Amino acid sequence: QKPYKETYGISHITRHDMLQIPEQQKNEKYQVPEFDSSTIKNISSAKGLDVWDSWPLQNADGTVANYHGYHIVFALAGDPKNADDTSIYMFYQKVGETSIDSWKNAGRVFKDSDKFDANDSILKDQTQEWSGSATFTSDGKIRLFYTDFSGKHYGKQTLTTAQVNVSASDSSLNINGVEDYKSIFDGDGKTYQNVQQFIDEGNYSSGDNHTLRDPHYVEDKGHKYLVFEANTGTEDGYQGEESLFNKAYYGKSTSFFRQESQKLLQSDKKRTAELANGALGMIELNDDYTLKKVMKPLIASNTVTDEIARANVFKMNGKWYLFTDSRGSKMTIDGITSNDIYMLGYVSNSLTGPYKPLNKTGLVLKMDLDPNDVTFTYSHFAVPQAKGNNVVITSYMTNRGFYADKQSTFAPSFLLNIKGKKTSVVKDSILEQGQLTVNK
Repeated sequence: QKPYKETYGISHITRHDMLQIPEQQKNEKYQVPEFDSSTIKNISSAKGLDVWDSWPLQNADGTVANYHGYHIVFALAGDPKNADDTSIYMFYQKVGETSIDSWKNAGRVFKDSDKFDANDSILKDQTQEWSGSATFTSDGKIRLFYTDFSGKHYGKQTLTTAQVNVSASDSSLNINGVEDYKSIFDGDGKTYQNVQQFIDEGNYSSGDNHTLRDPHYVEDKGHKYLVFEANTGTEDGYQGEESLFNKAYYGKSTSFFRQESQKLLQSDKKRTAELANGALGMIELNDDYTLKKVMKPLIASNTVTDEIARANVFKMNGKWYLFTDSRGSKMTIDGITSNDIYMLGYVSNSLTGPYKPLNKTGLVLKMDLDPNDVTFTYSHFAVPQAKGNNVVITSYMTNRGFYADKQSTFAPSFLLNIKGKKTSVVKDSILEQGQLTVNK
């Protein structure tokens, strides 16, 4: 194949930038701080469940919502013995509280019968509930977005919404049920890969990794959007052999492209690279949360990786910040190892871009602890704050199903300082397990 250059009008996580990270990540400014294992507790209200990917009920701008005097956190949870047992639970605390012990368990958001009652063809085939976001509407409603995963249809993932009906009293929150429970998006083939395209490759035995998940709600000028993990489609730079010859995915220069592409083509990562077409996608929603417009991706990770997760975007002090998590074990970059796990980050003057890398390369957080380490954290997420130069990094701690006595739990939160196009972890800024705000 002849070399070409095509950006598809979107931004790109380039090979050149990623290659800088292994030396850069030695700087403590970009490192998840070490945590103290003897302070770490299980979520007492979750009663022997693993509790992993979690997200706060947020206002439209991403700040933490106050629901009738409570903060609310949605989280994936299930039986540590069963890797395919995943549903969304709703935890809550009185505003002002900070201890992990303050988190009460309202139980599952959904009943098993809800997917059938929804009169929704895709939803009735769901087997697991995976990650997303939740916004607190202007009329006082809890509006959930999440990923409908279908195990029996080759891992189809569908962006899905529901309103969660919750009664509030002085002592408790109670889930009464849901409504407006519906599929919104399952890809379109041209902009974002769909499940049929995954099946076309031979599904799981192909080595391809199909994603359409982790929907994150955000507004700008009263328009409603989801930004989500996806993969590219046929018209915005698809996976394939020809993709490795696109200079846009390399960056730097033609000299770098020639050197790096010939190495990649000669390596045991050629096939992985060819399949790698991760994207942070975007759609606009209507005022009833249905699909208005499929929009071009904010960024893609062709050749680098097929998996950029926990999409997140918000405005802070006049700039827009875009984040995603990614595992070193699924990347194709010399010097990035299987221990390495990142939060990457990008900045724009506008919500819809273009986005350039934070800290020159995209690196914001690095976490490289052994999977066996009790203090291992994952699914890092920046929670914006009402004011100031800090956001709060939440994550889950402890790998699923690893220890009988220590379940996946809320990690100790910490602070990340953001100014202009640079970030740094705030020295000794470790907060309580699962703490969402600086203010108390």
